[PDB]
Amino acid sequence: SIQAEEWYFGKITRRESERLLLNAENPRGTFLVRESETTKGAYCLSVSDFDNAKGLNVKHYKIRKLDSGGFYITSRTQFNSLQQLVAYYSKHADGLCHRLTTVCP
Repeated sequence: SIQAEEWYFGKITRRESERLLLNAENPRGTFLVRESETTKGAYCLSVSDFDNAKGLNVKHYKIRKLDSGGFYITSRTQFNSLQQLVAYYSKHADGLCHRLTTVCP
Protein backbone atom coordinates (compact mmCIF):
# COMPACT_ATOMS: atom_id res chain seq x y z
CA SER A 1 0.00 0.00 0.00
CA ILE A 2 1.68 2.92 -1.76
CA GLN A 3 0.59 6.07 -0.01
CA ALA A 4 2.41 4.87 3.03
CA GLU A 5 5.67 4.86 1.08
CA GLU A 6 8.10 7.65 1.82
CA TRP A 7 9.10 7.68 -1.93
CA TYR A 8 5.44 8.12 -2.88
CA PHE A 9 4.75 11.84 -3.28
CA GLY A 10 1.14 11.43 -4.37
CA LYS A 11 -0.40 14.35 -6.22
CA ILE A 12 2.49 16.55 -7.25
CA THR A 13 3.06 17.89 -10.78
CA ARG A 14 5.87 17.10 -13.19
CA ARG A 15 7.34 20.62 -12.70
CA GLU A 16 7.33 20.22 -8.87
CA SER A 17 9.02 16.79 -9.13
CA GLU A 18 11.69 18.54 -11.29
CA ARG A 19 12.07 21.42 -8.75
CA LEU A 20 12.73 18.79 -6.05
CA LEU A 21 15.06 16.61 -8.16
CA LEU A 22 17.19 19.37 -9.67
CA ASN A 23 18.85 20.04 -6.37
CA ALA A 24 22.67 20.02 -6.87
CA GLU A 25 23.06 17.78 -3.82
CA ASN A 26 21.09 14.93 -5.47
CA PRO A 27 23.26 12.07 -6.85
CA ARG A 28 22.16 10.12 -9.99
CA GLY A 29 19.23 7.86 -9.24
CA THR A 30 17.47 10.12 -6.72
CA PHE A 31 13.77 9.46 -7.24
CA LEU A 32 10.09 9.74 -6.32
CA VAL A 33 6.78 8.18 -7.50
CA ARG A 34 3.77 10.46 -8.06
CA GLU A 35 0.44 10.38 -9.86
CA SER A 36 0.55 10.81 -13.65
CA GLU A 37 -0.80 14.29 -14.59
CA THR A 38 -3.05 13.07 -17.40
CA THR A 39 -3.30 9.24 -17.27
CA LYS A 40 -5.98 7.99 -14.98
CA GLY A 41 -4.82 5.18 -12.78
CA ALA A 42 -1.22 5.65 -13.88
CA TYR A 43 1.86 6.83 -11.91
CA CYS A 44 5.11 8.47 -12.90
CA LEU A 45 8.53 7.61 -11.63
CA SER A 46 10.68 10.74 -11.70
CA VAL A 47 14.43 10.16 -11.60
CA SER A 48 17.49 12.39 -11.44
CA ASP A 49 20.44 11.83 -13.80
CA PHE A 50 23.73 13.57 -14.41
CA ASP A 51 26.22 13.72 -17.28
CA ASN A 52 28.87 16.16 -18.48
CA ALA A 53 26.75 16.73 -21.63
CA LYS A 54 23.58 17.76 -19.79
CA GLY A 55 24.69 18.25 -16.14
CA LEU A 56 21.80 17.52 -13.67
CA ASN A 57 18.54 16.56 -15.32
CA VAL A 58 15.36 14.60 -14.78
CA LYS A 59 13.55 11.71 -16.56
CA HIS A 60 9.92 10.63 -16.13
CA TYR A 61 8.63 7.05 -16.72
CA LYS A 62 5.04 6.01 -16.77
CA ILE A 63 4.08 3.09 -14.51
CA ARG A 64 0.95 1.25 -15.61
CA LYS A 65 -1.10 -0.96 -13.40
CA LEU A 66 -3.33 -3.78 -14.71
CA ASP A 67 -6.78 -4.67 -13.34
CA SER A 68 -5.09 -8.07 -13.23
CA GLY A 69 -2.85 -6.37 -10.59
CA GLY A 70 0.50 -6.19 -12.29
CA PHE A 71 2.61 -2.98 -12.18
CA TYR A 72 5.10 -2.11 -14.93
CA ILE A 73 7.01 0.49 -16.94
CA THR A 74 7.53 -2.13 -19.75
CA SER A 75 4.88 -4.79 -20.13
CA ARG A 76 7.72 -7.24 -20.55
CA THR A 77 8.81 -6.77 -16.86
CA GLN A 78 5.92 -6.80 -14.42
CA PHE A 79 5.59 -6.84 -10.62
CA ASN A 80 3.00 -7.82 -8.02
CA SER A 81 3.35 -4.44 -6.25
CA LEU A 82 4.77 -0.96 -6.66
CA GLN A 83 7.19 -1.80 -3.80
CA GLN A 84 8.56 -4.82 -5.73
CA LEU A 85 8.90 -2.60 -8.86
CA VAL A 86 10.92 -0.08 -6.86
CA ALA A 87 13.14 -2.84 -5.29
CA TYR A 88 13.86 -4.29 -8.77
CA TYR A 89 14.84 -0.93 -10.35
CA SER A 90 17.09 -0.16 -7.37
CA LYS A 91 19.23 -3.08 -8.61
CA HIS A 92 18.76 -2.89 -12.38
CA ALA A 93 19.09 0.27 -14.56
CA ASP A 94 17.56 -1.66 -17.57
CA GLY A 95 16.11 1.14 -19.75
CA LEU A 96 16.13 3.84 -16.97
CA CYS A 97 18.59 6.69 -16.93
CA HIS A 98 20.03 5.18 -13.72
CA ARG A 99 19.20 2.56 -11.10
CA LEU A 100 17.05 3.99 -8.25
CA THR A 101 19.37 5.08 -5.34
CA THR A 102 17.76 7.37 -2.71
CA VAL A 103 14.38 8.94 -2.11
CA CYS A 104 14.16 12.57 -3.11
CA PRO A 105 14.49 14.82 -0.11
